[PDB]
This record gives sequence, structure tokens and C-alpha cells, in this order.
Amino acid sequence: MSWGTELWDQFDNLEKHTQWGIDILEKYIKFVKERTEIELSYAKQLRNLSKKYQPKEYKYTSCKAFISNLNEMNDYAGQHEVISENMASQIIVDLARYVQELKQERKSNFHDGRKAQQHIETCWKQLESSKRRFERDCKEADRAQQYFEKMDADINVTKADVEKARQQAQIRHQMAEDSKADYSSILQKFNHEQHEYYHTHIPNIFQKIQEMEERRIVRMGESMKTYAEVDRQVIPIIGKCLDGIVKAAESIDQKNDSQLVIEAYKSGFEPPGDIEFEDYT
Amino acid sequence: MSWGTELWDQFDNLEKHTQWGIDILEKYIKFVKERTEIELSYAKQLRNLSKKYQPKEYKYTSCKAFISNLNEMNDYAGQHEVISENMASQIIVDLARYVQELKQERKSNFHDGRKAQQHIETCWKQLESSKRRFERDCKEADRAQQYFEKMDADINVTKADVEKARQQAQIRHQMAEDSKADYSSILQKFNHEQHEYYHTHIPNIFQKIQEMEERRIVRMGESMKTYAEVDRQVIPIIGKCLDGIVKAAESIDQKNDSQLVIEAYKSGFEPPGDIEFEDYT
Repeated sequence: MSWGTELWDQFDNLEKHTQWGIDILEKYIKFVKERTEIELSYAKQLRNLSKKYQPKEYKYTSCKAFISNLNEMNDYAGQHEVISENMASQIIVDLARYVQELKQERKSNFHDGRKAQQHIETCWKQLESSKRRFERDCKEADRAQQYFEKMDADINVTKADVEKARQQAQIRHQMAEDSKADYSSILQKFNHEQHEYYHTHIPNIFQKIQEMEERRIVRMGESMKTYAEVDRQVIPIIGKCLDGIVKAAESIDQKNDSQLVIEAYKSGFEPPGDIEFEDYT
Repeated sequence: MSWGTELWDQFDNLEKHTQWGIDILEKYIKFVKERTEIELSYAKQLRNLSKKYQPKEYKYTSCKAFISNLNEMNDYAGQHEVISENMASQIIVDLARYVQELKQERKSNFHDGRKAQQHIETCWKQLESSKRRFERDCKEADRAQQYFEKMDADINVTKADVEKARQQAQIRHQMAEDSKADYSSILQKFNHEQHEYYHTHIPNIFQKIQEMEERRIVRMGESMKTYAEVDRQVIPIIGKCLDGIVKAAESIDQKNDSQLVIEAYKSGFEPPGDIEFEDYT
């Protein structure tokens, strides 16, 4: 089972199918394109968020933990964004490049197809024209023969008149014969050229088209798996961010914070004791 | 080291510090609030993307894999969104609720503080007024005494005049004595009330404030770790989505796809053979 054999007469449909093929890959490329844009956007948003709440006090573990949340988020955003501007974006580039050569490769392959038809159709025109010639030359010969037969049967015509008629019949006859050989020769060429068409040129060309399409299919799949491996790299960095966060929260210390508050305001003064009795007597 | 002892005279600063405390928690709540909004947004975007490229042909593995990419993305988006509208959103609710009681608990605790000062300051006014009385009554007695001493030394004054002066001196004297006892009694109450203030009321109240603040600190931390555990749940679902995708890509089959194309267009027709020779002779 090959398109060059089983689909020998499916030029127009294969042309349509292959275009369709390019269309969905084109559409697939848009999909990942928009997805990447959404990720890049998401990242800018997290980064901007972390900046928005950063300080425009710091001694307290409560705040330090907050600054770590922010910093950790900032790094995650940046880490995430880098993966997108570098790897995600590269896959798209290669895919766009690929689609460009596919289109050419496609235009090319069908051209060879279009050309091999143009050629075979030209040998036919030749063969048809050669056959019409043989045809008419034969109608000419038959006609001339009948005339001679007529003259030859006519008792009231001369041998001179008969002769001219015999000469005319035989010349027409020879021409028919020359025309038969030309047609016979051309029918032979056509039959060879036709066989070459169906059992060589169409097969060769349609196989290139088939191989072409199967690669197109495989490429799309490979790009899908590749892109997923890229997407699968956020897990290691997401994990790292969240771990960083947990640790920040776990370093909070309400007790030391209260100790800082004492060192921040302790005045060194002692509460007043009992008041003295002033005896004015 | 306790604020009720080391910071006995740090009312205004503790009031400021504790407000600050509520302010950063308020700010922390906004942070997670905005973050959640960004996640919910991200999810809607992925979901909308998957819908945008879904079919408005299906037999080919190339397309099936595409539909799986889309479906897998749709599910991830939904799975992700649910975690956000349910868990992420709940943490915020509890935190908002918490901040509301904190504010009350704070207003309350300082009221007890404000009230214990108002009271001690009232016992002082009393003690001061009682002391001024004793003071003036003594200036009265001294004055009366001197007059009597004068009269008593005056050779040209009568015993009647002297007597009235002795009576006046002794009555003033007794009053001074009554005033001394009232002042003495009140100075005692004040000294007790004052001691109660510095070594009971301020301590009790400031400890509640301290305990209050340390809980505020711990709560913020717990909410941070909790929120991270929620964020850490995307990894299991991200992993599942990407795995689903990889499998889709791996199920592509360019060979069967070419077989389908043959079953789609095979016409059952066979290429033409050699053309017959038409001998018109």
C-alpha cells in the first residue's frame, strides 16, 4: 500500500489533503504561540506583583518572611520567564522555519506531477494527430481505388484514362502506407511514455509526497513532546520557590520579635514607688 | 523579659507598634489576594485558549493528538482553577475574619489600659486636693498661733481678748489635725492604688497585648505555609497534564494515517494499459 500505486489517480485530492496538512500545522503553531505569550504574560504579572509590595521595621521576622516571599516569587517569575523566552520560543522558530520549507517542498513535488501530466498529454496529442492522418489517407486511398475500379470497368473510357486512375490509386495507397508506419511508430512511443508515467513518474513523485506528509506528521508530534518537556521544567523551580517560602515562614520567631520590641523602646526607667508624706506641722 | 515590666511606660509606642502589626498583616492579605486573582485569571486564559482552537478529518492521529492537547489543557485549567476558588480563596477569608477580631481585641486591650490610667490619675487628683487642704489648714493654724502669742505677750490687752485668741488658735489647730488624718488616709490609698497600677493592671493588660501580638505574628506565618501547600498542589496536576500530552504525541502514527488516506480516496480504478492499434486498411 503506497499512494503512488493505490492513489495513482488521486492528484487533486492529495493536493487538497497535503494543503490541509499544512493548515493544521499552521494552526498548531498558532496554538503554542499564543500559549507561550500567556506564560510570558503570567510571569511578568508575578514579577510585577513582587515589586509592587516590596518596601518603598525590617528587624522583625514577620517582615523578613514577607520579603522572602516576595523575593522567592520574583526569582520564580524570572526563572519561569527565561525558560519561555529561550526554549519555548525556540521551538516555535524551528516550527515556523519547518513549515516554510514544507510549503516549498510541496509546491515542488506537485510541479513534477503537473509536469509529468503535461508531458504524457503532449504525447497523446501527437498520437491522436498521427492517427487522424492515417485515417484520412486511408479514406483517400479507398476513394481512389473505387474510382480506378470504376474506370477499369467502364467500357467507354480509354486505357490512358484508366492508367492515370491506376497511378492515382497507387500513390494514395503508398501514402496511406507511409502514414500507417508513422502512426505505428508513434503509438509505440506513446505506449512506452504512458507506461513510464503510471509505473515510474507518478510512483516516484507520489512517494516523495507521501514521505513528505509522513515527516510533516512526525515533526508536529515531536514538537508536541518537546514542548511538554519544556513545560515540565517549571515543577523543579516551582518546588524550589515553595520550599523557599515554607522555610521563610518557618523562621518566624514571635518570641525574639517581642525581645526586639523591648530593645526598641525600653527606656531604662523604673516605675515610681510610694509617695512621701509631707507633714506641714 | 515581658512588655508589662520592661515596657511599663511604653503605652503610646506599643499602641503604634501593634497598629503597624495590623497594617502589615492587612498588606499581606492584599498580596495573597492579588496573587489568587492572577492565578484565577491565568486559568481562565488557558481554558479559553483550549476552547478557541477546538474544532468548529478527526480520523487522523495528527488531529486526535491535537484534540488531546486541548482537552488536557482544558482539564488542567479547570483543575487549577478549582484549587484557587476553593482552597486559596478560603485562606483569605479566614485571614480577613482574623484581622477583624484582632482589631477589636486591640481596641479592647488598650481601653483597659486607658481606663487604668484614668483611674490612677483620679486617685492622684484626690490625693493632691487632700494635701492642699492640709497645707492651707496648717498655714491657718500657724497664723492663729502667732496671733495668740502676740496677744499673750501684749501687756495692754485683756484676758478676754487673749482668750478668744487662744480659742481661735486651738480650733484652727484641731482642723489642721483633722486635715492631716484625711491626707494621711488618702496618701495610703493612693500608694496602694498606684502599686496595683504598676505591678498588676499594667502587667496584666500589657501581657494580653503581648500575647495578642505574638499570635498575630504566628497566624501570618501559618497562613504563609498553608498557602504554599495549596500552591504546591499544581505539581501533581501539572505532571498529569504533561504526561497526558506526551502520551497523545506518542500515539501519532504516520503510517496508519497514510493507510487512511488510501481508504479515503482509493477509487478502485486501475491505470490504463497500452492503446490498441487501429488498422484502417
